[PDB]
Amino acid sequence: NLVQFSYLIQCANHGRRPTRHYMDYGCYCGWGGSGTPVDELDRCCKIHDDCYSDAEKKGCSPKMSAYDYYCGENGPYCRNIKKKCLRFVCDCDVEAAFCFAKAPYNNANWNIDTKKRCQ
Repeated sequence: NLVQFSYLIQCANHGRRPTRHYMDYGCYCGWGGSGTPVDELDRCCKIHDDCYSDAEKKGCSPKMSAYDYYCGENGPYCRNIKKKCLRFVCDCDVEAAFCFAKAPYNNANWNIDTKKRCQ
């Protein structure tokens, strides 16, 4: 689920940025599919939204999947092997968490008018 995603985000970035900062960024962060990914960070969010879609096609509800992870000192990692839907959804969230951290944050691309900018 999303509480765990927020935890995987803070682990991969190490406190430097709030999860709130990522939920209304560009055209795709916040899950509204629209236009072109404006940024590197915005492509992380499109890929993540798309990841969660394959998940739902395999029977995995991203919302209802409470998986198992461990936050190490280099960032998060998934511990599921057998419970296959929990590991798939964990991978969507872990790879997005690391993407968000390694990606540059344009403060100018946070909260853009998506009606205009994301067509």
